[PDB]
Amino acid sequence: KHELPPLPYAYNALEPFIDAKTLEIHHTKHHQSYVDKLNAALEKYPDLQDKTVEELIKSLNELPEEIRTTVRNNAGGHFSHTLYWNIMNPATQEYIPEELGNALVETFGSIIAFKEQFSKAAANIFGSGWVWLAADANKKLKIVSTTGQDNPLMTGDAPLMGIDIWEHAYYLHYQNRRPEYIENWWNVLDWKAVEERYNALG
Amino acid sequence: KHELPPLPYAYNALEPFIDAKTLEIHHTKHHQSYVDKLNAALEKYPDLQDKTVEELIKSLNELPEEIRTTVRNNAGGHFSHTLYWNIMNPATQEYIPEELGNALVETFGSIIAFKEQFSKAAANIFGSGWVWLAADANKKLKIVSTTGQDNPLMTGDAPLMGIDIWEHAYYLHYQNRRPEYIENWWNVLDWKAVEERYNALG
Ligand SMILES: [Mn+2]
Ligand SMILES: [Mn+2]
Repeated sequence: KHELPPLPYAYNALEPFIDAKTLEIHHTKHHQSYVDKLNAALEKYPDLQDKTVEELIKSLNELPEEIRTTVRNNAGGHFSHTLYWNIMNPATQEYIPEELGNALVETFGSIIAFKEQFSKAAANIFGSGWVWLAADANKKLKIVSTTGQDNPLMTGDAPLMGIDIWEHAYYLHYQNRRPEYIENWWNVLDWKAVEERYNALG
Repeated sequence: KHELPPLPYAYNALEPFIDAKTLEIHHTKHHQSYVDKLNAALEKYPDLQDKTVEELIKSLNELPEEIRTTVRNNAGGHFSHTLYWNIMNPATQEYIPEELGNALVETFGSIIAFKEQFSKAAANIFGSGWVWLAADANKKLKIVSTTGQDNPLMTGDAPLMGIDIWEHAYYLHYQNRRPEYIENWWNVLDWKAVEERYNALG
């Protein structure tokens, strides 16, 4: 009963920053698999089908042991990819909303300093994982590195943006040149969507 | 002082099972990086510069905390890739030497049962990792799954063979179709090399 949403844009809409073939496989193979695996697990325990993926992630320890790992990885995967697609947009004029821009400046010193810290954390991921910008219960911002499809919901924070550092996110166009992928990704980040998330925390 | 070993074969020698471009990048970029990073980690510790990769892995808990993780990952990476190249060869008629064949049959029931259990473990890796055939001190065999560049040396076992399940190992030719890469990899496995290692355990 969870469904894979259509992308908010065509599979070739993030060219040349992300290649169409990748965006299509990433969505229709990798993300689809997380949804299908999550659904298979939840079909065994159908009262969980009524939970949001966020509720599942935040209550892993309460789920049946049989499916706990499958749910961590696949709800985590579903959540994380959903956010990734929704914070990207066909390459658009740089405009960082005031509230978010000011908070980044206050926290990291400048926008450039934030981008540098974030880029460096992403370049330093070992194996498969993610780098996030997250806000804690009091809206303080941090950069978080995670493994697998783990995400900041698990540590009680609100993810605002994340970059996928799994090799499938970049290998077809960039191969081992992960820094090139990271640098290019900034061109499709939708600051307005990141701002919407931050703003909602009120 | 740690050096990248040459491949025992041409970059196109495992075609069509492993693509030349992959073998070239996998070796000259990924494996090279593990060597360069291990060397960089050891630069400040001339006493450690004399240790084998194997000695480093077997002693990680005794290494300086400053470098421990980097040594685990990069010594592990150097060890793991060295073994991977050396247990592959241009595809030839499958001949499994008697001693190893017999041990596989005694342990798993049949060669095909072993190949099934091994392939299943490889298909089930979440994120970046390896699957190994390993022997204990008594030449008892087991299949081991690891994360990152971890390897059976770390649990006091002798790795005989391992398949790289990091996405960089297969994404250019197979993309998300990891099972296709796994199935194909059997065609380039050098059972003579695996048997050499097993035989050495005496
Ligand atoms: Mn992904
Ligand atoms: Mn590798």
